[PDB]
Amino acid sequence: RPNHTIYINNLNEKIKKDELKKSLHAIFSRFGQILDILVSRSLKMRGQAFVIFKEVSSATNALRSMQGFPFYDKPMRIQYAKTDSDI
RNA sequence: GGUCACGCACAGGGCAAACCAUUCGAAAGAGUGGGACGCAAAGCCUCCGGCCUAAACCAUUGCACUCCGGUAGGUAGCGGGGUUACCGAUGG
Ligand SMILES: [Mg+2]
Repeated sequence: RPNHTIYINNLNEKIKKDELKKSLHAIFSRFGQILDILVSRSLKMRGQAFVIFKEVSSATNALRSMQGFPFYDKPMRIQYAKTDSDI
């Protein structure tokens, strides 16, 4: 079930792609080193985020420690990634 | 000569990329002035495709690692297509 990547859900879609990544990096980096943050604003990708960690353990902490956390007046919905491409 | 093509020139020369200044714009970008990388339609039109922007509105709770909702705006110097047009290689 666990994964290097965490699937953040229910995000404010009004945030600019640049700020969104930036803020997510500014909030999740305290859990572990981040490879890259995948954010896209297409109809299929809106309000969603993929945060890829070096270590699954750091992804595990980030999920458990910050599930529900209000972010741009909206509660984050963190769950594990189903499948993970890249490293 | 007219027309339909064509560009190896000729003559008048035309336009003006990047960058800078300034204006408008949420932005992409455009206007104007300076400036020239190039352009035989780099004149003009967003009909078809591509690409860029996403402030408002509409819709979307969506598992990606080609890239993508509508609506709107932009690019005609991204192609196609439409339309107009100067010169005329003893030119075809
Ligand atoms: Mg011609």
